[PDB]
Amino acid sequence: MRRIAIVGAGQSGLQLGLGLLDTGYDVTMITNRTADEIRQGKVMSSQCMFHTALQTERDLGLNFWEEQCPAVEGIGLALVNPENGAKAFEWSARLERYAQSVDQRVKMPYWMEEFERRGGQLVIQDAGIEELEQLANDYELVLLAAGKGEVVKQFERDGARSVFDKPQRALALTYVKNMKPISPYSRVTFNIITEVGEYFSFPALTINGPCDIMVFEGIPNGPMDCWQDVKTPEQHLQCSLDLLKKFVPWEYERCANVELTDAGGYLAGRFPPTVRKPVLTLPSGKKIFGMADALVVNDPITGQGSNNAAKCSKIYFDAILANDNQSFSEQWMVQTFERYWAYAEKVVAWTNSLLLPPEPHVVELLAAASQNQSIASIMANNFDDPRAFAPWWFDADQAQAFLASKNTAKV
Ligand SMILES: Cc1cc2nc3c(=O)[nH]c(=O)nc-3n(C[C@H](O)[C@H](O)[C@H](O)COP(=O)(O)OP(=O)(O)OC[C@H]3O[C@@H](n4cnc5c(N)ncnc54)[C@H](O)[C@@H]3O)c2cc1C
Repeated sequence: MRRIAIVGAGQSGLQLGLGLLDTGYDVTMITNRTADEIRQGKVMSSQCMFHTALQTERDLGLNFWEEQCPAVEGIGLALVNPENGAKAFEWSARLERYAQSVDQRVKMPYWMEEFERRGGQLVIQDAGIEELEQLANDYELVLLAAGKGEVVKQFERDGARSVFDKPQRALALTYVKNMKPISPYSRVTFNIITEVGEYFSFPALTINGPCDIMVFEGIPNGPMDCWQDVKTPEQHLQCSLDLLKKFVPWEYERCANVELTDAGGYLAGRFPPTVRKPVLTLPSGKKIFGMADALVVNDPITGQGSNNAAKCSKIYFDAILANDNQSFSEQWMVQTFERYWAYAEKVVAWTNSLLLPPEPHVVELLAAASQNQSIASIMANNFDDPRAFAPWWFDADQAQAFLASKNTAKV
């Protein structure tokens, strides 16, 4: 086997490193935060991973919290008019196989300790250009999986693949205890508030047990872009509740007794969606290979970043083993990233489309699910593989042919 270095101890980097270790490769992992620092820090994601991604962890024996984590059993969607609070339509459908959200503050520190137990070499360091030169001399392949850390900006922006150059949503997360559950099955409670933003919630597992995550995505400078003024945890929770009272009262009804899970259970921020070129050439001329968010970053849940990172780790693992004792040349890196892009391209197109006003046929497609449960089930289960939204999500004639087929079948 081979000697691999990975920079960044996140979803894709640890999944790939752990599977490589179990298959006899030597892996060194450089990362800027210790496992205890991650445990003691702020939340970093709402990390809802769907069945196929969860299964990539299960196959590696890395689903350590499946027994402890509440299941996310379906998808709900409502389109809301902020003026009158009226729902243009609403629907929900079970997922065929459940999703789970295990707080990265739980998963990554345990995975990091598991990495060291499996014989991995863990180095705590802030990798800059000079650090990457050292790894490039010492290892056969250096993977940069640093997520949104700005060493990632050293990869060239792909202007042909990046539709946006500025943040499309103001993000906020709130982890709470005591939210009322939804009978008879849990679901992601997607609320599209027209020209305002999106709210959704789902159960999850965090550092002190099961909880629910509130996710706000505000169109910038709009009514939901109010987090720049929030600082204290109490102001954050109060802003979360005030937004639900104003725009989503049925979700607010679930929140009479909520409290933050812990002092780090909240986050606010924003970042542009971006696609980058996969190979970084160092001043020495040695090559660094990007992976997951370092190269393809999107906006939460529909951006699917944890799901993408898990699936990306499996594609890179398969490509590494398939390369045997050949060099990890720039050609092999580009070919491997294009295998990932062959998956992610359509996922990116789908999530990008939801950041903008919906095409009239997409409103028609989403609205049809409220009258045809078989369409709602297709929509919900396509979260497990958003490639299946193509072609009808993107082509109005394909959309009408899809609807014409579903409703003639309904008879
Ligand atoms: C608010 C928010 C909500 C989200 N909700 C969801 C969701 O619901 N479902 C879903 O599927 N995805 C979601 N995502 C996306 C998902 O969390 C990320 O896309 C995913 O974690 C990316 O995995 P990764 O391996 O690429 O990098 P990461 O998991 O982010 O980890 C990168 C690692 O690199 C380290 N690092 C950074 N810089 C350096 C450096 N210079 N040197 C060494 N190490 C460094 C970091 O400390 C970290 O350990 C969300 C993201 C955000 C911001």
